[PDB]
Amino acid sequence: VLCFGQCQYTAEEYQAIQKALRQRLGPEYISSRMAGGGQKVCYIEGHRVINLANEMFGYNGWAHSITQQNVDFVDLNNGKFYVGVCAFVRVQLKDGSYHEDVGYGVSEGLKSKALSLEKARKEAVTDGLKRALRSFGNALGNCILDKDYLRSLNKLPRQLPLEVDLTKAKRQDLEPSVEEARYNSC
Amino acid sequence: VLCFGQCQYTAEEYQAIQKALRQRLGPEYISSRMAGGGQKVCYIEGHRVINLANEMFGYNGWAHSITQQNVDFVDLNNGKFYVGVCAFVRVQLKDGSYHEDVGYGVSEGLKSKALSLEKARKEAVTDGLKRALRSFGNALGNCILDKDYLRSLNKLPRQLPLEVDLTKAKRQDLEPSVEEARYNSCR
Amino acid sequence: VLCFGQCQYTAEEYQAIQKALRQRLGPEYISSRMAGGGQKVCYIEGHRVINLANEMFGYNGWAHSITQQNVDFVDLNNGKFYVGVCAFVRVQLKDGSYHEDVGYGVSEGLKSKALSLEKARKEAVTDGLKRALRSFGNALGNCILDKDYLRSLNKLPRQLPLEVDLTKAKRQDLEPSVEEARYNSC
Amino acid sequence: VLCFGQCQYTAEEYQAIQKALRQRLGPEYISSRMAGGGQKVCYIEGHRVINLANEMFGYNGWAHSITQQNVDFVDLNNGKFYVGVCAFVRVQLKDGSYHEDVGYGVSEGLKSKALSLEKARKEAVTDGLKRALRSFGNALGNCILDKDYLRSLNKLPRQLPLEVDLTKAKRQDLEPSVEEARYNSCR
Amino acid sequence: VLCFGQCQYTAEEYQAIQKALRQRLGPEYISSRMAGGGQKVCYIEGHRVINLANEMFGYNGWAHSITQQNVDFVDLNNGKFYVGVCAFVRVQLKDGSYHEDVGYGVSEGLKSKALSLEKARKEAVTDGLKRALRSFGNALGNCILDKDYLRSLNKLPRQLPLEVDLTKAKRQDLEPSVEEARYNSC
Amino acid sequence: VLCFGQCQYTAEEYQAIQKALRQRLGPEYISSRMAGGGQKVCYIEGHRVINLANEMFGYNGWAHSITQQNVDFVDLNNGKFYVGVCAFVRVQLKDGSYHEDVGYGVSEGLKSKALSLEKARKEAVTDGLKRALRSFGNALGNCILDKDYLRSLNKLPRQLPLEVDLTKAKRQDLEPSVEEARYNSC
Amino acid sequence: VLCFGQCQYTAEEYQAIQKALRQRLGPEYISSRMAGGGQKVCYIEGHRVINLANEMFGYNGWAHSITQQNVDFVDLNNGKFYVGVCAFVRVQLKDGSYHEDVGYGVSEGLKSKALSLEKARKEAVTDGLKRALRSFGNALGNCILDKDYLRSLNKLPRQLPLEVDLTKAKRQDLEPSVEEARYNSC
Amino acid sequence: VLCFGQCQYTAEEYQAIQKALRQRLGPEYISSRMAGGGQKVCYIEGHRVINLANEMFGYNGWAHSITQQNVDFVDLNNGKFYVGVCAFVRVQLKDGSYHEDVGYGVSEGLKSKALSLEKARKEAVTDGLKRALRSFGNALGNCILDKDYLRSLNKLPRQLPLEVDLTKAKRQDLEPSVEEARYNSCR
Amino acid sequence: VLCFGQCQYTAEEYQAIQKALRQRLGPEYISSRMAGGGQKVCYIEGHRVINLANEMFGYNGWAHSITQQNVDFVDLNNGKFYVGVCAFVRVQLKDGSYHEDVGYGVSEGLKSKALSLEKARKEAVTDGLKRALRSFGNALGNCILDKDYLRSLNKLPRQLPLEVDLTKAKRQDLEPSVEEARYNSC
Amino acid sequence: VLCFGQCQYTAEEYQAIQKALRQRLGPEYISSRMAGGGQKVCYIEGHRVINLANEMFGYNGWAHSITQQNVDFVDLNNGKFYVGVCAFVRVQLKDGSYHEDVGYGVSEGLKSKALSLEKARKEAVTDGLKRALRSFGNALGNCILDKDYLRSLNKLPRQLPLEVDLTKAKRQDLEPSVEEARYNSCR
Repeated sequence: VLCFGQCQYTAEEYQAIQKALRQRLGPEYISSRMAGGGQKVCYIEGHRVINLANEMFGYNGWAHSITQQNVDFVDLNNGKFYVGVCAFVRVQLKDGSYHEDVGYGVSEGLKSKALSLEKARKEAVTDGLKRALRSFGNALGNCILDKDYLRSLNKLPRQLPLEVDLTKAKRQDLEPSVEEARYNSC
Repeated sequence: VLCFGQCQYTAEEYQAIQKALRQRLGPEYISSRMAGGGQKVCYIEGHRVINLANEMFGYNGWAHSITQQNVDFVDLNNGKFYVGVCAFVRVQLKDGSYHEDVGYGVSEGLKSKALSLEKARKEAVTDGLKRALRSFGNALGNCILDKDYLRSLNKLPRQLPLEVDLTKAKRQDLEPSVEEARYNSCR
Repeated sequence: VLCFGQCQYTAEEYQAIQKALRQRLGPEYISSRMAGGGQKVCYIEGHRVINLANEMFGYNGWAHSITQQNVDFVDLNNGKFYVGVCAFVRVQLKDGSYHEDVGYGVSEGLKSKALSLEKARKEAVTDGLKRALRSFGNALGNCILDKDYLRSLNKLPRQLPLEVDLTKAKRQDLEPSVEEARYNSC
Repeated sequence: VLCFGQCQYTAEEYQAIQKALRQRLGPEYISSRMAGGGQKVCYIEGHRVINLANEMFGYNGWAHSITQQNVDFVDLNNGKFYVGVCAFVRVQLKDGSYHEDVGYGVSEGLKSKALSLEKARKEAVTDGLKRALRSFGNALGNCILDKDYLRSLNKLPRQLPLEVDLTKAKRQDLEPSVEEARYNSCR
Repeated sequence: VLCFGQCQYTAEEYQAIQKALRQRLGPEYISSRMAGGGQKVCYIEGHRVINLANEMFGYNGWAHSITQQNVDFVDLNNGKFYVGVCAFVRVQLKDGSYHEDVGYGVSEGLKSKALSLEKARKEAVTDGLKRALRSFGNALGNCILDKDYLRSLNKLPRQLPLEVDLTKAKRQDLEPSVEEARYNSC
Repeated sequence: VLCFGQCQYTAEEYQAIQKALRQRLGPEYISSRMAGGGQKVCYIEGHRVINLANEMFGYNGWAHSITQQNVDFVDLNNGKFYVGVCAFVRVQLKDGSYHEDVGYGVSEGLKSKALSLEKARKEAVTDGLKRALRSFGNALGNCILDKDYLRSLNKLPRQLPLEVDLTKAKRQDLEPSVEEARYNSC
Repeated sequence: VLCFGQCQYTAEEYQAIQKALRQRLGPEYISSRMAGGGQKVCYIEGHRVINLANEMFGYNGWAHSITQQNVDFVDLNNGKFYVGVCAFVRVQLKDGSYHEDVGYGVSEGLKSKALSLEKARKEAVTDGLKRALRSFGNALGNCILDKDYLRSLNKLPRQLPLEVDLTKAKRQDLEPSVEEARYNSC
Repeated sequence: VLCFGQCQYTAEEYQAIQKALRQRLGPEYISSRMAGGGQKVCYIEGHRVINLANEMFGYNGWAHSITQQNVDFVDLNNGKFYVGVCAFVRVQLKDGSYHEDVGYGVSEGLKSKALSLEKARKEAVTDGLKRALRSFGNALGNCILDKDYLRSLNKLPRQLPLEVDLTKAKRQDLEPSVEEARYNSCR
Repeated sequence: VLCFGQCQYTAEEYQAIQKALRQRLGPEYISSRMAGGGQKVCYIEGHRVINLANEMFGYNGWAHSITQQNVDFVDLNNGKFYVGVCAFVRVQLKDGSYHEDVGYGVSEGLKSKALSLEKARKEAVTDGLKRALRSFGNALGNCILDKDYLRSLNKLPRQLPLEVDLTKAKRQDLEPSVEEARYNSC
Repeated sequence: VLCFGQCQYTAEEYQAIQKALRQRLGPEYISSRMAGGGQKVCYIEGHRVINLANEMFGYNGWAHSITQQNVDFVDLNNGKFYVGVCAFVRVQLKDGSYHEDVGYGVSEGLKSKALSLEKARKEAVTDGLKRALRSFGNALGNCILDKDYLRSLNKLPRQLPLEVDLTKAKRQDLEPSVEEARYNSCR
């Protein structure tokens, strides 16, 4: 039996994933936050990257663990807390190949110590996940590091906000097709 | 024999779960807290996520462990306790794929140190479980982070509270069909 | 089944990769920083090296982990922080051969402690990845160290900035061919 | 299947590598520093040794790891930093034979502490790699320890600087032959 | 498959190596250094021992590792540094037999602390390698401990310095026969 | 495949080694030093014991490792150093039988700390090797502890120092028969 | 293949060793020290016990290791050193049965610290070996604890000192019969 | 191959050893010390127990190791040393069954520290071995704990000291039959 | 082969031991000691429990180890020592089932520290063994905790002391039937 | 071979044990001790639970180990010692299923430190064993926690103390049937 970490890719799946990972992301994926200095910084939201990984590899095709999370510092100044957190996140595919990266979470200027630590820890883990996933290819966020793609992104017309249709939204816990397939699997 | 962690998904089960994990959750699953600042924050209750995981994967299909729980601080101010707890929670499927996330629990403003620590530790574990389960797809709470989804949710008519029918509620310990199936499995 | 770390190269794949790793990189891959002293320093951007590794070995052909990251020092002087971080990065191929190198990240002159630590840690990890990948051959950046190659680059005519065509950019999460191949694999 | 560390050499490969390792290096490989004392010290640049190892053994034929790196000292004097770093580097062939050596990196007279530490750590790792590779034979740098070889090198006429032709340079990521071979190997 | 450490010697290889290891070394291998007290001390240079080990066992026939290296002391006196370093070196053959010895490196009278430490550490490792290799037989330097052999060496006529012919020297990285054999191996 | 530590002796090899280990050593092996008190002490030089082990077991027949080396003390008195070093040496045969002994190295009265430590460490390792080898039989030095054997040695006529013939000394690295057998082994 | 520790005794070898171990030792094996108090204490010299073990079990039939050696104390009084050392020695047979015992080494009244430590450590190891070997039977020294045996030894007439004939002493390293058996073993 | 610890007893050997272990020891095995209080204390000498274990199980049939030895205290009073040592001794049979006991060694009233420690350590190991061997049955010294057995011994007539005949004593190292059997077993 | 801890019980042996363990012990096994308070306390002597375990399971049928022994306290008061020792004792059967219990040893009012520690340690080990054996059933001492059983025991007449017949006592080491069975086993 | 921890239950044994574990215990098993506050507290003696476990699973059917024992505190007040001890006890069945519980032992008001520690440690281990065994079902003491069962127990008529017949008591060490079966099994 082939469990996770021991399942070799077939030729077809390898070829499809290898071609799909080279795609660059459209403007629908790129958000912009204002960092220090008044310059526009582009990023991809964490849940978008999660959806991209779940489509590229499947829900059972990728895994990630936290190898280590370290609070670098918690400092108090004028009643406000400054917190730095680093996290090392390892992403593994079902064939066993893996990438590890460091993510950093920052909380500055909050009165609550617990809120600052919560924000910085969660941000470090998510940042580590995104940076580790970038190593697989452009479609998982590597392209966002290229200055030419960022320039080409700005010349595109600004698209309207997406509308989510909640007609086919899950409304009950039961998944009958899932239940039938699982029962037949036994 | 295929124990937990070594059971590869069949094609049909993989396809059904992959399609199911992709759909978003209705307003029946979304609750709203009031965080600091007067803004409405949407969330999914822990027991709802537990039911969603138990339906999506089966009761024997998923597992979770507490890799580590750390008290960040317990502070006393004006007789009130402020407690911060972080938990690292690892969720594993029966095929061996896993996700780990950090959860945080906070207790601020209680007189009892024991009650504060209890609340913060339990909240950290539950929050870690929810964040780890979000990594599998939209149907397990990954949609709660999309701004467009929340905007579309706020425009839906406010559905009335659900009514639970307790006529078909379990009233005695014995489960006859379970016993028959288990006895048949014993050889 | 051949999982990652146990997959021996075939003759054809070995020969093609051995020839490809041997060639040098064009000016399209070389950027230039300005280190202290006013002299021009050539380097390759991290995302470019990631793309080169993903094309040379495939997305499942190489892996990298962080063996250890150590903050050498965090110092405060005149309200500015000076941070030194070292990282040991191990790159492994799917056949099991590996290289490990040390990368260093430096942050000097920032007011924020958290920003300095974040920059230095991420720089150390990326620098370690680049130095570890250089050990496989010229095409992964080993050529950036040859002075004759740098002279030949400087004698080449300067090329116009690349234009990125975002027509065939990914705009939806779903990857139909990937899903088809994965479903058939099960 | 034969993974790295368990792949025994064939007779032909053993004979070819055993004869090739015995060669001494031409003047095209030797550079010279000016160490303290006004004497000329010959060495081989790190990237040249990397190319030599990748040709002698193949890209998948050799590996190296950092067993340990230790900062011996960081000292401050007159605003200048003096840094000593040692590194232990283990080189392994695909058949499992290995050599380990100690490399040393030195940074003296820099104002920046971070720059000094960076330089010393990188030099210690590179020095360890070169010294560990010397143990396989002359063609990987052992010959540079022989005084007679250095005299013979000094008596050779000086050669012109090499010219690198960048016409046949890699200009795009894709490697079609590599992709074809990999796809054929997959299934 | 027989990897390193579990490859038994054949009868012929055993007999040839057993006879070769019993030979004593000619004057071409012996160097002399002046030690304290005004007496001549004979030794074998490290690279000569490396060549002897590579010919006796092959390049893939022997291995050595550093089990432990310890700085005994670093002392400062009159601005000069005195450094003592010990190293434990284990040499293993491809059949699994091994010898371990301690090597010592000494640096006395240098102004530089880094130079003293570098010299002493490298000397300790090389000395340990030579002492561990002596345990296999006379041809690897065990003969240099016998005083009768040293008397015979002294009574031998002095030979002229060797001349190295660099006509046949490697001038380019590529090894064609090596590449052919490796490609056929896959 | 029978690697080191898993190679059972055949009946013939066992019988020959068991008979050879039982015999005592001639005066050609016994040196004499002068210890404190003016009494003559008999010993076997380390390189002789190494040659004896290599002939008795073969070059691949025995192994030794340093289990632990401990500096008992380094003391300074009147500018002179006194160093005590203990070493635990384990000798193993190719069939897996082993003996471990403690060896001691002493350096008293030297002005150099580094030289004293070097001498004591090397002597502890060599002493441990000799004491561990004595446990196999008389021919490896166990006889030198018997008073009757020493009395018999003292009554033998003193022989002239041995002469070493350097005609058949190794003068080049190459070992053609070794190379031939090794190439055929592959 | 049956390596050391995995080699079951045959019936014949078991019976012969079981009968031989039951013998008591003659006066040729018993020496006498003069312990404090003027009473005569009987003991067997270490090399005799080593020879007895090598004949009872063969050279490859028994093994001993030092599980732990601990210096209990090193004390200085009136310029003289008093050293106590304990060693735990484990003796194993080739079938895997083992005995462990503690041996003690004592050095009292020496000016040299190094000499005292050397003597005490070596005596502790030898004493542990003898006590561990006693556990196999009378012929390995268990008889020397019986008062009746000591009385019978005392009543025995004194025997002349043994004479050692050095006619058939080993004179050269080479063992021709060993070499050919080893060569045929490969 | 059945090595030590993996060698199950046959039925015949089990029955013989089970019957033999049940026997009580005669007066020839019992010695008496004078403990504090002026009362007679019976004991079996260590070498007698060694011989009994070697006969009951064979030389290759039992093993013992020292799991741990701890010096409880070394005290100095009036120039005399008082030493307490405990040892944990584990005895194993060739089938794998084991017993562990604690032995205690005491040295009181000696001027020498080294002699006191030596005596206490050796006594602790021997006492632990005897107590661990008692757990297998009466014939290995368990019977010496029964008051009725000691009462019966005291009523037995005193026996003359044993005479050891040294006519059959080993006089030289070589064991020809042992060498023959070992050589035949070698292949 | 079935090692200890891997030997499954047959049906007949299981049934016989299961019925035998259920018996209560007669007055011949019960001793009485006076504890504090002047009340009679019933107990079974350690050697009796050892005999019961050796008959119930065989000499090779049960095993016990000391998992941990801890001195709780050694206190001095009025020149008298008070020692508390706890021991954790694990009893295992040849099929692998096990019970662990804590035993306590107490020494109060002795002037000797060594005697107090000896008594307390030995009592802790013995008490742990008895408590661990009780959990297998009544015949191994579980009955001695039942008040009704003690009431029934008190009503039995005080039987006369047992008389030991030393006619068939072991008088020499040899066990010829054991020897022949063992020899045939090889 | 099926050692302890690897022996799967058959269908018949599973069904019988599952039915037996569901029974509640009669008043013959329930003792009452007076705790602080004057209320009556019901419990089961440790030896009774040991007998119940040995009948339900067999002597070779269950095992228990002490995972950890920790002295929480030893305090001295007015010459009296107050000792708190916790023990973690793990019970395993021969199929490998296990339960672990914490047991607590308390000794308050004794003058001897040794007696207090002995009492508290032994009580902690016994209490842990009882609580761990309760997890298998009512017949092993899980019923002692139900208020309705205790009310029903209180209404039952008080039964006379049991009488133990010592006619068929064990009087000699030998077990002839056990020896016969063991000898037959030996080969």
